[PDB]
Amino acid sequence: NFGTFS
Amino acid sequence: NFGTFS
Amino acid sequence: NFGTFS
Amino acid sequence: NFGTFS
Amino acid sequence: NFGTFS
Amino acid sequence: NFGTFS
Amino acid sequence: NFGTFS
Amino acid sequence: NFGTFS
Amino acid sequence: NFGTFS
Amino acid sequence: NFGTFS
Repeated sequence: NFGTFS
Repeated sequence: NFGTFS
Repeated sequence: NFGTFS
Repeated sequence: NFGTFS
Repeated sequence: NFGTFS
Repeated sequence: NFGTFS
Repeated sequence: NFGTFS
Repeated sequence: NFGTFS
Repeated sequence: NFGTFS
Repeated sequence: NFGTFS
């Protein structure tokens, strides 16, 4: 993942 | 994923 | 991962 | 990982 | 890891 | 911009 | 900008 | 900028 | 800037 | 800057 939010 | 929100 | 938030 | 937050 | 936070 | 290509 | 390409 | 390419 | 390429 | 390339 790159630049993800969880 | 790139630039995702969960 | 690069630049991710969890 | 590079530049990640957890 | 490089430049990571946990 | 977020997630754009130019 | 976040996650952009130019 | 965060996670950008130029 | 954080995690950028130029 | 943090974790940047130029």
